[PDB]
Amino acid sequence: SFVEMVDNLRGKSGQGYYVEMTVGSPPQTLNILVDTGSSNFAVGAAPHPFLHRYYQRQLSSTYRDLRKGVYVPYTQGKWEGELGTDLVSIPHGPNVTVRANIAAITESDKFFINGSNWEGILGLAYAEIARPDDSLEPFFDSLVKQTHVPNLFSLQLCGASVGGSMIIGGIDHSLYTGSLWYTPIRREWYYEVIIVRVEINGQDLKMDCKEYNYDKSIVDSGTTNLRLPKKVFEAAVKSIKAASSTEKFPDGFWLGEQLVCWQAGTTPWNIFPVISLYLMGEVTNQSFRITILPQQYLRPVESQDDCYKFAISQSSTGTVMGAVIMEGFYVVFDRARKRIGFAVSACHVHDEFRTAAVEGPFVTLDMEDCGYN
Ligand SMILES: CCCN(CCC)C(=O)c1cccc(C(=O)N[C@@H](Cc2ccccc2)[C@@H](N)C[C@@H](C)C(=O)Nc2ccc(F)cc2)c1
Repeated sequence: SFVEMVDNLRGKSGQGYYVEMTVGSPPQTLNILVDTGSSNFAVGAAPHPFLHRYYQRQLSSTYRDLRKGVYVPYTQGKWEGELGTDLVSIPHGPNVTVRANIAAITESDKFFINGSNWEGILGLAYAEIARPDDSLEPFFDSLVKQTHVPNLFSLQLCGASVGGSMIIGGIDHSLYTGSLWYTPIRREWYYEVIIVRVEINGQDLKMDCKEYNYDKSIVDSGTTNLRLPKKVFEAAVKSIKAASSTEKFPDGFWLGEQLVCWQAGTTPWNIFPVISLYLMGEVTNQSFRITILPQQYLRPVESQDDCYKFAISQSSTGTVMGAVIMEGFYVVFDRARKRIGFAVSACHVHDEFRTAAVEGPFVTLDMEDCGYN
């Protein structure tokens, strides 16, 4: 049942959302980070200063060695591991056990976060970008193949310790208000979408829409910030900087290096603009926009003063729709129908005068005009 899967995600702000999983026989409990931005299921398999527990292949009778080395470089951080198969379960997910590929992390650089409470990564994206090759079946692919669990999952990430829901095998209707708006998955590698228009405070950025997706645009639960290509970032910052001319900022603030503070509860939310990302619909006249408040891109950081970090950074590998974007919304990864749905989450940040929204329809440009090749 879907009720059993509600509130099954936990985490710490800016340290990722994780799900409880068991590996091996007898089952070993491990918290695993939910990452829609990669395709490898990997778990710490050796002692680490940041790990409280790890996967022990010697203690599992159902463990099978694949005798193959694997290495995955992320945008930030990387790990090395030995490949193998074992029985995997999700206690607060569907009541099933599956044989899946597991990368036993032996060494890593800047991957694990100190006190994050997670011990591994669940790559929910497609085989095309799995390491070392697309022949290594990702976990969700293994789950669908072995069971009757529908080829669909949905993420409801809630902001300010953080909680959330990963509904495996369908959609939970109590976790969203209004309508679900779907955007096509352009290619089955990352969860690649197409951004067709960007509006800041109702003003069009007036950029070639191919720039918004320069290289690509991806939906990534394993990235905190909203990330934009160099050119788009430059224009976006120029808009937010000009909208908030009343307050003075340090130079490092816009680069995610410095924090800005105000008096307790005297945060000037009003002068910070809303950002509208328009996502191409399955039909071009059925496109829609997701609007995010300053409360989403100005992340709270730990003095009675309220301090905030600018949670928009530039990218070299295209747009990344991180937690910042996802946190206000119920995001449905409809793999079966090659599309991603957006709806207003039940756990949204409540602004007095403004509201985060998924609104449509809109007429926009299509894949020919906005897609990069
Ligand atoms: C959420 C925790 C807080 N952090 C980490 C702490 C600063 C962030 O918000 C953060 C900030 C910047 C970058 C990344 C980042 O690289 N995240 C990784 C996931 C991950 C999660 C936790 C620890 C480190 C990495 C992906 N989600 C990124 C994708 C694009 C990618 O590399 N795919 C990819 C790469 C190779 C491949 F063969 C196929 C696919 C994450």
